[PDB]
Amino acid sequence: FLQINGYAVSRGFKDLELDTPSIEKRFAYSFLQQLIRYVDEAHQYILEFDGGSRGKGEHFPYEQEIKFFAKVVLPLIDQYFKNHRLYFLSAASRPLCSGGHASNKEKEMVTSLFCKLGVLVRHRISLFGNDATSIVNCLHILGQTLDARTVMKTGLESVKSALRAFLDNAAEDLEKTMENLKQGQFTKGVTQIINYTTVALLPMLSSLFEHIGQHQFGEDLILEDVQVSCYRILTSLYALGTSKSIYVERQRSALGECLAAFAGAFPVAFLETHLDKHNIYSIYNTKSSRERAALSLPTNVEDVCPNIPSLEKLMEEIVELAESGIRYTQMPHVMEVILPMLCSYMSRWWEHGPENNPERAEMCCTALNSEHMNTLLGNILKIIYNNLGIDEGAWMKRLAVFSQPIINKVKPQLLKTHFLPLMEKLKKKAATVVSEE
Repeated sequence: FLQINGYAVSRGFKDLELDTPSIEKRFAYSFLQQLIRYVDEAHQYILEFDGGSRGKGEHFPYEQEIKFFAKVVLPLIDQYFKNHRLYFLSAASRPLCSGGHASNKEKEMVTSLFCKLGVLVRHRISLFGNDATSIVNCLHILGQTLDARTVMKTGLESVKSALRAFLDNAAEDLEKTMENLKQGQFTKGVTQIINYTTVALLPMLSSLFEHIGQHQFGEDLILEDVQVSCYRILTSLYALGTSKSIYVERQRSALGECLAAFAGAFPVAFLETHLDKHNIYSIYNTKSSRERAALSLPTNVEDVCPNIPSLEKLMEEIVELAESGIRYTQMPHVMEVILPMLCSYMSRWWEHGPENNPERAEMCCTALNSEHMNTLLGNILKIIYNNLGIDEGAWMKRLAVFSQPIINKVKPQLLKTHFLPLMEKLKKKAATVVSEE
């Protein structure tokens, strides 16, 4: 009756303002703000329990807070990130074009939480009541949801320093780990530190390297002193797989996976040092000789990494050991780590090879070709042929999934006359029961 009489009733007060310009508009941003807060309280808590752990009293007044953190903050991060993984991976390509662009502030504070969770998990697995594996999975999903390139190209200097230190601390931890295994060959705090290293430190870095690899982007992440830490990491996790020891035998597979991921993630030719002078994007080329004299850098690529041999030499010992057909239990070094090393190397640098880019002649860094991969995969298949009925295991099982990108890369038309070696090595061993590939 009011309407028909003509009086028009509406809302008492129309909108006065709108909160879209604010970056705390996103409940994700606000929740992550509160989250970083509670984790800062957790950090000062863990400093307090580290002070009291050296003290006699192991009783903690903040046990309720410890349980709250571990049972709420730790799993909620994981579930949120595995549910809205695409939201953080918004890389200006507009994924899910309807919406879901994570802000640069969102990503940078996610990276700060990333780093501070790393700092917390550093050497506290004993304090974690068997939930240390849960923190390991948590930082796995953190690394899978990482978006660090945007925040490093545009971000706050504190976030920059945090993201550097996140891998720096792992760098000196692993380094002193290698000095301690070989100095203390004889059979405690150092044992607990090595347990932390093997259980978490290698897998977290491997997850980060896999993230970098399947984004294919991070040639910007690699920066000054980042190459220094990267060569330290390379030589280190390579010497771990090169040396044989009763301690390292158990964790051989983990370090192999980790360094295989590292080879793919690292975007500068780490094995092609003979013609790396042709590269210009190599940050070791970009820093200039002034920065080489200023920083602790040996000024010569050959002295920087002398332990690792040349690519053609390594592949020719691979060829000759394949021809010899030595058993895997005899010397498992190469079959366990070196073959994934190559597989990741070629898989990453195949599109960078001059065969895919006949342009920029004599500006090509890494030299590789289809026949190179064909010979090396022939070596792999002849090795597995030699070790079919010998000692079996799962190392061939995992190197098969590592070599999957190579068999996708190689043309099936080229892998004619190789179809038969594929069905054979499998059809002939009817007496055996193990199945692979």
